[PDB]
Amino acid sequence: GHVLRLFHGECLTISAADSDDQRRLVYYEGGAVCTHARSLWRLEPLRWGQPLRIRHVTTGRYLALTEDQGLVVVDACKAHTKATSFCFRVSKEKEIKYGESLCFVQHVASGLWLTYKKKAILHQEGHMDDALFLTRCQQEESQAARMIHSTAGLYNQFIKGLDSFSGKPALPIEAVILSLQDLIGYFEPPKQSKLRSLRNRQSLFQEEGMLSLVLNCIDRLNVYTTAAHFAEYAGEEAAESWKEIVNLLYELLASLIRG
Repeated sequence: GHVLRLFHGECLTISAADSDDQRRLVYYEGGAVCTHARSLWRLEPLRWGQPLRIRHVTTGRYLALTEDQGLVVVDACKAHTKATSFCFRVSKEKEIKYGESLCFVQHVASGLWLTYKKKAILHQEGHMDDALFLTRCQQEESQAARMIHSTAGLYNQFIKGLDSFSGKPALPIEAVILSLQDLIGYFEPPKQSKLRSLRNRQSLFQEEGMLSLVLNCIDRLNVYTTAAHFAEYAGEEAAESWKEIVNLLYELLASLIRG
């Protein structure tokens, strides 16, 4: 459905890119996050009591209860109905509008309440102030969150690709080339209002560690001195796109930093 933030009456969020917790844990945090992509979520119905999954947008992982870790955020492949299904409730005894309804979050199968940077958990009783506001975000933020998810998914497919034949004498070349080109245009400079918007989109990407990601590609391709050298490991067909991909990667990197 819609991409939103979840607030206390500070908001619901995972850690920043490259964090020791591996982005699996969930927290309530205030300050910078409230404007950053890591605190964005989408509600995916399988109205009060109606069962639904809560997906993390940029990582595409799903909120869940685990025997081993309790409340965590789980890979889509392990996101089965029992684990990942929640509903909203008006109260804690035994329809919905943004920025007005106070929502208690319950795990359907266990009856546990979402509760408590402070670490978020699922507890039998929890707290008075557990209720969350569902809060619409800006289009610009949701566009960026979706793009960050997509591009990360793609460059990691590309990286795992390079890794397979590293030291050993099918890569998404077209998708990657297309993705770089689109992002370079996306970060194109323009007027003052367009400038603020650009600085903001750069930032959203920097916090999701997109510089690291692009550099991880640059580093893995720079192991090769020539297209020909690359060919001995990758396709001769893929080596045709080597120079061009490293130029666009350097261009995207430059694009993220500029002005």
